[PDB]
Amino acid sequence: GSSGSSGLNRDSVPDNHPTKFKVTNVDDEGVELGSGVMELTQSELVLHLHRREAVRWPYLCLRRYGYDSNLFSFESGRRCQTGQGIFAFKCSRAEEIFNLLQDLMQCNSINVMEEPVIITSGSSGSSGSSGSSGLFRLRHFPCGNVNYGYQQQ
Repeated sequence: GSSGSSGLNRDSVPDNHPTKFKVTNVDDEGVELGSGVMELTQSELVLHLHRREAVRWPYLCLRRYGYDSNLFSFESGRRCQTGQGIFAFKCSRAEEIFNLLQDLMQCNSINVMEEPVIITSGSSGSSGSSGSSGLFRLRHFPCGNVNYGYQQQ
């Protein structure tokens, strides 16, 4: 357990920005694929990339989301531009993305209460190959913390 220090800075975007967050998308081995800037509005989750158009996920289509000490991950439903999948990104500020995410989705007028955690079952095994385009979809959830979004019968 030790404190770091910034060796240099030479860019207009700060290291402590409260709404933009520097992110790097990863595979199931944690290998860095491509860089981007994550954005979190009072309307939805947003992700700015290169000349390829920006990627967006409404908070009502986030069934579950989580984080680790250097990693941010979430599950997006079958109603968004990337299709259904688990999407994961490296970030040293991942805890602030997770806290900001749950804050902006609870700012909407929604009923919510306390309930016990129930054992989640797996699947009998499934596989395939590359279909539609987008960011890397994980087969499993990589973060040890999990928190749940919108809920209805």
